[PDB]
Formats: sequence, C-alpha cells, structure tokens
Amino acid sequence: GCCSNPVCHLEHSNLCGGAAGG
Repeated sequence: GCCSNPVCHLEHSNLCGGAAGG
C-alpha cells in the first residue's frame, strides 16, 4: 500500500522494493 504514496515509495524504498510495497 505504501507504494501508492510517492513519498512513501521513496522514503520506504525497503517496503516498496521487497515487501511488495504493502
């Protein structure tokens, strides 16, 4: 879900680059 937010995607690259974003 994080990937939905542009900031979240970058800020939480760990999630949006392994944990399928969520």
